[PDB]
Amino acid sequence: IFKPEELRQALMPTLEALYRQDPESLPFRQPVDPQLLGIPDYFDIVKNPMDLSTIKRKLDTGQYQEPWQYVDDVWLMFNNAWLYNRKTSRVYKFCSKLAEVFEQEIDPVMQSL
Repeated sequence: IFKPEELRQALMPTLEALYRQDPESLPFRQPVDPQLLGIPDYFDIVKNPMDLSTIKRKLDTGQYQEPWQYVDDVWLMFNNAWLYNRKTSRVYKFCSKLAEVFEQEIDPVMQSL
């Protein structure tokens, strides 16, 4: 069993590392709004949207009872972007950078937990 503030303190550095990627975090710091963007197909493909601001809010409000729930949401964000966007698009390339940063940092944190 995990205490909410302990889980947050262990995992927040991994989320901060994603936010600190400039420019690569910029498409991911806020939700995709398909109405603003004019892409009505987005929610036909992405059934469960996710972004850094939502992951941060969940981490800050005790919504992750186990560390794998946080890891699942990070990969959900990545997989949404890799499914919807062309491989050489800015969003896709930026997503791949964030995933590199995440994979290179998440192991020591998960094992310590």
